[PDB]
Amino acid sequence: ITARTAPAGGEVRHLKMYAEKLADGQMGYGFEKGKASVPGPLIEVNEGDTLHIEFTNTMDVRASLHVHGLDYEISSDGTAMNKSDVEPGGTRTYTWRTHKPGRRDDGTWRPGSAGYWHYHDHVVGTEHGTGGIRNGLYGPVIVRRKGDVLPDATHTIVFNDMTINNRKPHTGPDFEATVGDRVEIVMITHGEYYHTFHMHGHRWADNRTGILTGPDDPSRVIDNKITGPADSFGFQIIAGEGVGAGAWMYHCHVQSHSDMGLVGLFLVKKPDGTIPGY
Amino acid sequence: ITARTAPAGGEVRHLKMYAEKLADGQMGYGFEKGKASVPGPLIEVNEGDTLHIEFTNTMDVRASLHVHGLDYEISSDGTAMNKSDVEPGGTRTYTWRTHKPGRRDDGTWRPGSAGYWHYHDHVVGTEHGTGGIRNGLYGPVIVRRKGDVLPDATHTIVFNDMTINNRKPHTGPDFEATVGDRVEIVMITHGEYYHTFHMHGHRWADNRTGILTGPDDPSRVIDNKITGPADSFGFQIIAGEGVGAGAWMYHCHVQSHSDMGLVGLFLVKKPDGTIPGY
Amino acid sequence: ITARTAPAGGEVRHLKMYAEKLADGQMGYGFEKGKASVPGPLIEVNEGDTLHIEFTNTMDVRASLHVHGLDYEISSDGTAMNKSDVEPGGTRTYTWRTHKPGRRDDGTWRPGSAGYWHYHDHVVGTEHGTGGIRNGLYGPVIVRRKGDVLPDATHTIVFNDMTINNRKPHTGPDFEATVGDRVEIVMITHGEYYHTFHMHGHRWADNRTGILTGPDDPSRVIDNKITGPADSFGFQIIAGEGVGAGAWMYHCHVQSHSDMGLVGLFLVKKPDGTIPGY
Ligand SMILES: [Cu+2]
Ligand SMILES: [Cu+2]
Ligand SMILES: [Cu+2]
Ligand SMILES: [Cu+2]
Ligand SMILES: [Cu+2]
Ligand SMILES: [Cu+2]
Ligand SMILES: [Cu+2]
Ligand SMILES: [Cu+2]
Ligand SMILES: [Cu+2]
Ligand SMILES: [Cu+2]
Ligand SMILES: [Cu+2]
Ligand SMILES: [Cu+2]
Ligand SMILES: [O-]
Ligand SMILES: [O-]
Ligand SMILES: [O-]
Repeated sequence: ITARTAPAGGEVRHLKMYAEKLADGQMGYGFEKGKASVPGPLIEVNEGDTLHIEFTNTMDVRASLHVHGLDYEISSDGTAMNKSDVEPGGTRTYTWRTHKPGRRDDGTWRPGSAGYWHYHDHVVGTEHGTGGIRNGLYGPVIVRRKGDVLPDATHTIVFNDMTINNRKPHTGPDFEATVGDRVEIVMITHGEYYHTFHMHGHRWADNRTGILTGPDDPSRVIDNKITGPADSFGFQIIAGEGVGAGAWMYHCHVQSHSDMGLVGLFLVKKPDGTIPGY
Repeated sequence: ITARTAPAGGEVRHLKMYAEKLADGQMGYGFEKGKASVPGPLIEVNEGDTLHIEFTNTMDVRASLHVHGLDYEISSDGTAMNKSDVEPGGTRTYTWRTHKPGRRDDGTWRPGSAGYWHYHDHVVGTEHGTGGIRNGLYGPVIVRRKGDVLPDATHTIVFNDMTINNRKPHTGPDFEATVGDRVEIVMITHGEYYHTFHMHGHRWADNRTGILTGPDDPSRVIDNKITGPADSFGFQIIAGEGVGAGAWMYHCHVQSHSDMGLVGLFLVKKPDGTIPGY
Repeated sequence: ITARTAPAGGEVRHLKMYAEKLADGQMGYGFEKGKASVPGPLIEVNEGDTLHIEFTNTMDVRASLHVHGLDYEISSDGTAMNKSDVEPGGTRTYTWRTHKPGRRDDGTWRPGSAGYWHYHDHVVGTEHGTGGIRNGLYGPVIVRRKGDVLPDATHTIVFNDMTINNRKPHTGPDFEATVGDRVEIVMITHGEYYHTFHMHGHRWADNRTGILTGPDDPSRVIDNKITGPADSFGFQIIAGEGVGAGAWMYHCHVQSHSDMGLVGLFLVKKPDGTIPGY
């Protein structure tokens, strides 16, 4: 492999995070006060890393941080039941741990933490974060395994109820790339409804990484994946591989969803920066 | 492997089953008159076993037994069309067969019967058992392959429309375990609606067993799975592995579903029987 | 393997297709004027083949051809945005390409085009073909990999909203086979709703081909699969394997869907042409 690959993990990382009410009434996570985003900032670690997150809730209501897939003690559950939420103006240190796969004492295989995961609130609105998730308190988490292929760029697409990344319908978001770029997509679904994520002119493997192991990987190759609330998957593609440059549509394939504007553009540019037709 | 493993099948097993109307208007299967349950009793066999079920319908309406995955002749279809239902007060002997995987005469690979399956009624209410399934006429079936890891306990979680195991919302059910227990979950969905099964602090493999074959198994590791009517899957987890004891929530992640009480507790106790915080 | 297997691809194939308004108001694809069908004709190629489709839109509204999975340039996108639709009475030549899997220059594995895909309209009614898909402008595409097992017959089952193959509910369609036949099913879903495809007495692998690679294939074996709009999968079964002849039901397992008539019959006949009971 002549491409960049993820190293071995084991580092102890520290992070500061805030929950902010936005001017339009939404709620977002951020690494800096005044720089929150919906979806929240991407967190990327390696198998074996430990992450300490000093989380500060700047809003006037209780908020929390809850993560999927990664190892965390009950004190970092992010739920009101386990007293793991954060009071208004408060600060709490969450700890997320990751581990590598390996054989157990009984001989069974313990799975690793690697995967395309996500984090979100769990106490805003209801005891399951229905209000916080609706307001935009969600973000992606990537846990890499040693040797995983590293992309050129990563984009996060969240189907939150009837929006993409809490945006107004018919407003994208759109992304750009050049023919040959290794583009990574993190695909998260939240809210009430099922969806189907579809991409024109591109396909991926329905497995952990979206890439086939090799000639023996039996995982199916798809361009349409059904998703429900709290589903998260990801993949890597070569922009324009075997199809060339163009304005390549991605959208939900539930007919009324795409009709109502749950559509975006994957703009794959020629080496001279042009998109065929435009 | 120093853990208990499933032996080779081939035994001819006999079983007696009843369909009972319950005092509250529900309908349940049972191995003994007056001891019906919703969900019905678990049936567990090994690949190659044959199961003869003497089924007695004690109710005042026609009922039947229909199974997924296992081998059965058209006489054991459990449908009115094939005259395989049971009249009120009647008794009928169903036969379920299982087989091991192997190579066919043409060289192709024939799949085995192993998996996490389920049984349910097919004639109460409608010709597809809509009334019987709603009333609680469903239960799990496990078919083990030789060498499959055996658990310490098995729990069945059924998303039947807007209930868990036909229970009133906000009433669980809850389960208990100790840190280190090998807990098996059988997850069945019935009715009208899609769902997403989610577990806090625990994850499994999205394959036949929920366990990874080894370092080569490309199956994805998840903690959130979308399900539809008649879907059935299962997995095994080590209670508290890498996360410790605590009141670990399992729930549907469709936001209104968890808000309306489709939540339960996986109580993982410390060696001294305590749950952190309680 | 003593069964028929797919050869190596690489041929350049030519095809003529029409879009026709039908007398009942539906819309169908066809290889001949006056011989359109819903679902449209099956297109079957091998990995490496190139397909040139001379498509003629005979209807009074704009129509197009859009394919999943296969390689196509932006000029064959089939969308109004990319000026790839066809005017009333017009003719346009689409090009679909396929490729074999292989190792990239960076050492990564490029997936092949093989799979169970489908084609449909993208501009009738809305800019996503909501009207054309509803009217019946959809059909299956099979891309075979060298060595793939060839079936005795292929049947296409499309869950288009609340219909099977745009048929009136309670009208099938039904299929026939003989015990031992190698039957292939192409299963496509379109429209607004999720479904679950279920088959009595038969099961398949949830992978690319529906067949297990061998003793090492970890893919799950199922008889119930959830599907959403634009999902496409397929499989092969031996008719009556381990279960014998009979009228074997296939249906959606969403309870109201089967109750409303989204049911069909897989009639597996004895060597003398009889179905047990009839
Ligand atoms: Cu939760
Ligand atoms: Cu959608
Ligand atoms: Cu498409
Ligand atoms: Cu969650
Ligand atoms: Cu049925
Ligand atoms: Cu639910
Ligand atoms: Cu969670
Ligand atoms: Cu069923
Ligand atoms: Cu499209
Ligand atoms: Cu359906
Ligand atoms: Cu069935
Ligand atoms: Cu499409
Ligand atoms: O959650
Ligand atoms: O069924
Ligand atoms: O599409």
